[PDB]
Amino acid sequence: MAKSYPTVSAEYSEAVEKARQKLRALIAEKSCAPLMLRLAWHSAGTFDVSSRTGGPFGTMKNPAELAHGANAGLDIAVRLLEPIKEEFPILSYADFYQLAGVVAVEVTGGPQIPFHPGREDKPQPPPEGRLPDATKGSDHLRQVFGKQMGLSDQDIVALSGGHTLGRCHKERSGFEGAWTSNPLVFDNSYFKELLSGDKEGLLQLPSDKALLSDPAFRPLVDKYAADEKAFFEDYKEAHLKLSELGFADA
Ligand code: HEM
Ligand SMILES: O=C1O[C@H]([C@@H](O)CO)C(O)=C1O
Ligand SMILES: O=C1O[C@H]([C@@H](O)CO)C(O)=C1O
Ligand SMILES: O=C1O[C@H]([C@@H](O)CO)C(O)=C1O
Ligand SMILES: O=C1O[C@H]([C@@H](O)CO)C(O)=C1O
Ligand code: NA
Repeated sequence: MAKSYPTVSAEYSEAVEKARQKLRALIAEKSCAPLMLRLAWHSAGTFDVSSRTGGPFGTMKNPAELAHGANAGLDIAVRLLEPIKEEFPILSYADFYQLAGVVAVEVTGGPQIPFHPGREDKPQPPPEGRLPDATKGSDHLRQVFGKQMGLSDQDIVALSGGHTLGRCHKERSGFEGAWTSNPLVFDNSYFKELLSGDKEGLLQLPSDKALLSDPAFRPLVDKYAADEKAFFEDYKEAHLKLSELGFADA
């Protein structure tokens, strides 16, 4: 009841469904689900509830936001998706990039995240610096996810599980390596790798390790490592909330 979703035309809804089908095909065919999940996350995760600036409002199309250090490489994602976007002029970029994130999770075997259309493309990007710093710990995670975005500790741990997809690149973030042995498979393996400690061929960031040492995050890591169904349920709820920050609030 925290949300009141806007009415969109039948043509808008038809475009969402046709774009979803094109995205499912392209993301599977080009093996780019991890980059697309990262695109959706960096689009949404800049929301600050205190000023209601940032969030999933299409601003990753803006070159000034693509130039933020944290967004290195997302210009590739924007360009890869533009041929599909050109076929759907009615859709906002805001909706389109969140739809791409939902599809990325689907095509890699993850849960079905509900999608509600109607986000506006806002003219101003957020200021640089809202997204979490990979070198910091649990206090910082709570400031970014909790105080800025308004998300819970459960949401922090579940969303960190998105690192089951993809890898770090030395030219993008400067970190290098995959968290899991199956970077195109959406499962609970990130939490299992965290619990087993570091191992050759896989990466863990300090921000990932902060989940193990924090007394509230650690029981969630344990739960998700043991119970993929519980992980998928909590991930679905958290991703839905993330994708709608600042959007359709009652
Ligand atoms: C919890 C705090 C987080 C931190 C510190 C963090 C940090 C990072 C860093 C440093 C990279 C590497 C970028 C590159 O070099 O290509 C990355 C990639 C990635 N992030 Fe996270 N991230 C966080 C949360 C999230 C969330 C909430 C999601 C989605 C639910 C997410 C999804 C991804 C994915 C899928 C990739 C791989 C991209 C690819 O392979 O191209 N991350 N993240
Ligand atoms: O997830 C990703 O997809 C592309 C490429 O690997 C496949 O298109 C890319 O550069 C990513 O980081
Ligand atoms: O501020 C930043 O955000 C990303 C990542 O830590 C959050 O996803 C990163 O590489 C930074 O420079
Ligand atoms: O296609 C392009 O790639 C470079 C840059 O994004 C590479 O990182 C850029 O300026 C182009 O327009
Ligand atoms: O190794 C670790 O990294 C985080 C934090 O120190 C990062 O700043 C932490 O809780 C771990 O035990
Ligand atoms: Na994986």
